Amino acid sequence: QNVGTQAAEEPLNLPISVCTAPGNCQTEADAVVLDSNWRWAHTTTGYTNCYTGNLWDTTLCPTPETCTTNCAIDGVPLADWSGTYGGSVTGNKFNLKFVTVSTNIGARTFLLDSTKTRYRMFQLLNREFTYDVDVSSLDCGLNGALYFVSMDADGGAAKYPTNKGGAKYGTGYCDAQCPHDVKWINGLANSKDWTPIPGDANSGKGYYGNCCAELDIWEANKQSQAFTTHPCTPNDQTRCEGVVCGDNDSGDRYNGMCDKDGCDFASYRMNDHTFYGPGSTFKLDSTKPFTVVSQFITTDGTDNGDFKEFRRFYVQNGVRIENSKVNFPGITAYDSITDEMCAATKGLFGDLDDHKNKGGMKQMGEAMRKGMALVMSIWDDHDVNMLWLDSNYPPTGNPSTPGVARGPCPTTSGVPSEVEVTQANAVVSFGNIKFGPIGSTV
Repeated sequence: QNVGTQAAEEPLNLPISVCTAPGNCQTEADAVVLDSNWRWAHTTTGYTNCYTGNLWDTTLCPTPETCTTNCAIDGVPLADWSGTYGGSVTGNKFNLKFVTVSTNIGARTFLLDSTKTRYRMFQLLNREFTYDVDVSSLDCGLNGALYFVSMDADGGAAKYPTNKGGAKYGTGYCDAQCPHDVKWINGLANSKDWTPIPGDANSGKGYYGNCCAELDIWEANKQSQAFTTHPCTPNDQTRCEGVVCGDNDSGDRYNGMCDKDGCDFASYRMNDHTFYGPGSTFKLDSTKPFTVVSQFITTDGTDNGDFKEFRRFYVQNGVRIENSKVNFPGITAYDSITDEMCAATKGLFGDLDDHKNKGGMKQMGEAMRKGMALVMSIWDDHDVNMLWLDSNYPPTGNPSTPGVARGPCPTTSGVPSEVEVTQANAVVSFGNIKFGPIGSTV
């Protein structure tokens, strides 16, 4: 995309901590940038929309190349962050409102480095990543997500010279779902064969998808939470078409370059329904804030080893809370993501181990070694109504069959039109982000 001249781009300042030992950290003066999908797209030498509602203008965008020549994405000024997009920062806390009323629904954002010209790339192997979260106002059907993806640090600017904005304009998004709803891919409008998504007034799908590796630290609302590894072959940003995208709609979910299911550790799905929930007698009380700690263990305990284990623990009101465990007869009580856990649990659930097909923890680790961009988002799910996270999936499945039940939400929950009314004022908060060696962040 070209860059427009109507509004300066002003990312929100967000300090994080880089740590060397427990309680010995230094501030890193980073910032938050809005994903290019949420930006106004208009004519390069005017005010005329190139995209309105869920459609590209066919006169301006008869082809992707012409669209890209004629159109530009514009900046987010400071005033518009809260007023238009529902984003705000207080000290080291970042807040994202779900619906902001001209009416904005959801948000996806990235962490910029201290220069505000590149994404802050995190080399996560043999490191610990930690943050405080509040998901108390997110119920069934919503997801306040924090995760990493194998985006380029410059959003693709060096690879795709028609991308003028780079990381500064939140470009280059890709993930392990190979999404077609990304409006700008490889420096070009994804306007070919663009199709609105029914019941989604703001979104559509273009000819291409954009694939890359994804490490989900946090997919969650107050009812259920998960962390998940998604390797791809290769891991780096890859524009896809046809079978390579692994499109759900053509029966290709397991035929593409990315592991779409991922290998998940989701406490409720692993059959501990009392670990996490909205109340003081759950082990971890989702009505109150808490700290989420993630440790990425290698084979030799060094930065050069292969990724072998994703460990997790929590801190809430000064109380250390170890992760829940897998709880099925004849299955080891795993409390972390490893290749063995993935094989054993997917075996039990009858899920295809595409994680293993894509190179497993080792391949996931190669993405983490090269460095990944931090994503913070809030969203509802127009495909599957978040049932995969917090309900029975498939909805018609027996909840006593291992793998089906992922949370207590009813199978009628999560319809975007309903959650966008009922949960309009939901806000996820991510704060006090800390990064360092294992054992350094609490």
